[PDB]
Order: sequence, then structure tokens, then C-alpha cells
Amino acid sequence: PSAEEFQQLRKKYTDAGQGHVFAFVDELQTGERSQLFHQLSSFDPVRINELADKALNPPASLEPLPDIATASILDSDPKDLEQWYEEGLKLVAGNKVAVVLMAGGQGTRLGSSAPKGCFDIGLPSHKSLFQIQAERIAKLQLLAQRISGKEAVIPWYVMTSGPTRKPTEEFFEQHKYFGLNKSDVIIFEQGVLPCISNEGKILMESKFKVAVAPDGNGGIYQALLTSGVREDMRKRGIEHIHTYCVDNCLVKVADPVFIGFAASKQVDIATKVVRKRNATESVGLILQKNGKPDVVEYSEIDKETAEAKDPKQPDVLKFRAANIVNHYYSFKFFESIELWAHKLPHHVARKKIPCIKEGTGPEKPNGIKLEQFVFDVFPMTPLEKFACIEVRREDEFSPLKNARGTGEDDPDTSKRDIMSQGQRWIEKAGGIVITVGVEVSPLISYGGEGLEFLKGREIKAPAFIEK
Ligand SMILES: CC(=O)N[C@H]1[C@@H](OP(=O)(O)O)O[C@H](CO)[C@@H](O)[C@@H]1O
Ligand SMILES: N[C@@H](CC(=O)O)c1cccs1
Ligand SMILES: CCc1c(C)nn(C)c1N
Repeated sequence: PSAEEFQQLRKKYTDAGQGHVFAFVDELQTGERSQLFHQLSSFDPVRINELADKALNPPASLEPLPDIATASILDSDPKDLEQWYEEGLKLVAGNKVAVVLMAGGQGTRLGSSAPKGCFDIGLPSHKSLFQIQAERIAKLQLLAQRISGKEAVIPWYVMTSGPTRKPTEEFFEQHKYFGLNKSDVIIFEQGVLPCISNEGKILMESKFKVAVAPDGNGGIYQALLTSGVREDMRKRGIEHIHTYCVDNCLVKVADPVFIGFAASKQVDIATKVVRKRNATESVGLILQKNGKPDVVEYSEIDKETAEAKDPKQPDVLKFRAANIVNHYYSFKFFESIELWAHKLPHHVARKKIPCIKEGTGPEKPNGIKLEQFVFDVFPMTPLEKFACIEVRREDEFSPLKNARGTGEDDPDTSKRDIMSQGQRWIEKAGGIVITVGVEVSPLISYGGEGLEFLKGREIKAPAFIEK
């Protein structure tokens, strides 16, 4: 980079009051100077000031969603469920369904060196989360081809962060994309934002590098633009998109009932909830805020509304629609990302951020991280174009939040929930499990179907059913 270019960027950053980022320029080699220039050129210091000022010196009517925006697998006529299943499989057969996997962030509570998706929860098969999810996609394609006689393709768009992108790609490569076609799997990367000190200043990770952090799972939308994923969806004729979080080992990827329901109700956005397990559960709550669909994140709710009770049922929580990060979107919505993505607010968390001030190294929080949330598009959705669908936790939601030996939301509960699901399915089909649980490969059964061959047979738990 030329001296005139470098000087123009230094004036920009200095005039914006961020001139410290050049404080160690005189000590840098050419490579380190080149890095700093390119990194700093990717941010607008003035925009950073505006974000910092909103975050650091910042400036509601809550009810449960109305019954016209809600649904429940429990209250559902089994004929509707069967019809929605069939229409969902028809949409897969028409190559109209895509999956976006949010596999970014860090996964800091589990404390793994690898991307969370790689984690092996200890099933008999030792499949990772990624592989279980990939095989559900493959199975669903197989089921769809049974009705169409033609190839069925659910493209898998896998969003990672800067940190996790390279280990994610190597892993997929080493597993040959889990039997999927690499041309139908796109790994891409969310954006970053610089970390901001408590005094509003950009934090320097090193003498030549700014401390950045991923911009939240709400960064998914803009990243679909700049990565070309949205254009790939358009080329393929995608009309229905399922987005989910990688940490849930029970996730029904591209759930045909969910998608069939959303498409058939012609909603623009849909989302799955489970009954909140208690008042302190670390889950966003889905509700009606100032007349619109909305979510209150567990990190921003007050003890008041989290503890609020149903007027008629004094021991049930008034707000209990727990977000399980399972969203439906009509493709039409993604066509206007340019119009609304920059409207998504920036949520603030105080962080201890390793940085340099004459050498690297922070006891108490020295700055903040900014994040957009994926559910903050819900207030953009008309109530009659929104569906909040209750599902069964024990079939649909088993998150890996914590390291082993926590007690909940950890690898042991994940493994327990998967193998209880398998046993229950096998028992429904007439099999006898002896004994815990049974792992059922997604390639054998996506959601309980195709287990007739186990009828009358005895299975000694633990067991593993594959091809
Ligand atoms: C922005 C976002 O998606 N937050 C989600 C997500 O929380 P995490 O902080 O990422 O663990 O997972 C929860 C389900 O496990 C969900 O209830 C919550 O609202
Ligand atoms: N997703 C969480 C994780 C964190 O505390 O870093 C955030 C909330 C608000 C800003 S970041
Ligand atoms: C979620 C509803 C929607 C669609 C479709 N397009 N736009 C701009 C909105 N808000």
C-alpha cells in the first residue's frame, strides 16, 4: 500500500478519534503494516463511532401471541399433519427447499477447540452433529425421490465464523461431505465487527491487528448477499428456507411438516417453540410486542416478565414460548435484504477482550461486543403472515450448550435424548428393546418412518441401527 493511501486512512481514523490504531506503526514490518491497512480499510471509523455511541450511551406492551399467529402439534388434526408432511416432501422433490445452518459464533460454554458441529456426543456411532444433520438431509432427499422419480436436492448453506471456517471446511472434506454432493454444500462466513472499549475506542488485539468478533447470528442475512448464497438460491428456484442452529442434535432439518404447514398457510416467516422448562431457562421468548411478533432474549428480559404468571393458572409462566432457533422463511423475504438488514439493532454484551496497551493483556470487562440477532426480523412480519408453532421438546430440541458434567444442555443429555428418540420410534414400530436407548441412523429413519422391519424383533440396549 502506497504512502498516500496509508496517509489518507490515517487521517480518516485520526479525525474520527481512533488514531490510536496507528500508535505502533513505526515498529511494524511491511507485512504487519499491510495487514493493518487492509483491516482498517474494511471499517468506517465514523460508522464505528456511531455504533459505539449508541451502545455505550443508549437512549413496552408485552402479551402472548394471538391464536391466529400460533399453532401446536398437540392441537393439530392428524390429517392436517399428514397433508402438511406430504406437501413438504413435494416441495423438496421440486427442489424448492434450502437449509441455512448457523454454525458460527464460538461455542464458549462447551469450551471445545473445534467447531461445535464437529463435536462427538458419544453415540455408539460417534457421528458428529454435522454428520447427523447431513444424513437427515440425505434421507429427506431419498424420501422425496420416492414420490417424484427424480433427483431431489436440498442445498445446505453452512454459515461459519472466521475462527470456525477453516476447520469446518477441512472436516466436511475429510468426511466427503457426509455422502452429499459437495456442489450442493456451500460453506460461507458471517461478518465481523471491531470490539469497542468502554471508552468507545477500537481495541487492538496486537500492534498490527484490530480485535474483531463475529457480528451475531443476525449477520446471516447480509452474509447471504455478499457470499452469493442468495443468488445461488435464486438460480436453483428455492422458495422455502429453513434456518437452524448447529448445537441441537434433535433438529429436524428441513422438517417436511413444518415447511408444508408454512407453505400451505402462505406465511412469510414461521418459527418453532417448545414450552419453557422453568423461569430461568436460557431461551428467548416469542410473544407479541407492541402489536407485532417479537422475541425477548433471555439476556435482556427482566425478572418481572420472566416470572410473570398466567392469570387463571397461577403456577404456569405467562410467557413460555421458548425459541428453539428453528425458522422458516419465504424466499421472497430474502429478496429485500438490502432494504431491511441494516435496520437490525445491535445487541450489546460486556466482554473481557485480550488487547494491547504497551503489550498484550484484562481482569474486568474492558469493552463490548455487538451482535445482531436472527429473530429480530419477526417484528417486520405481519401477525397474519407469522406462525409460531409449538413442538415436542423431546423430539425437536436438545441443545449442546455446556461441557460434560454440567447436568443439562450438555453432551450427556444430547446423547440421552437421541437414543430415547430411537427407542421410542422402534417401540412404535413394534420392536422390543431389552435394556440405555437406541441410536437410529437418519439414513434408516428420518423421523420414525421405515422401521417396520424391526417389528417383533428384540433389540438389546444400547444399540445402533444402520444400513
Ligand atoms: C440470537 C439467538 O438465536 N438466541 C437463541 C440461542 O441462544 P444462544 O445464546 O446462542 O445460546 O439459542 C436458544 C435456544 O437454545 C434460543 O432460545 C435463543 O433465543
Ligand atoms: N449472543 C450473546 C453472546 C455473548 O454474550 O457474547 C450476545 C448478546 C448480546 C451481545 S452478544
Ligand atoms: C416478513 C414479511 C416481508 C416480506 C415477505 N417482505 N418484506 C419487506 C417483509 N417485511
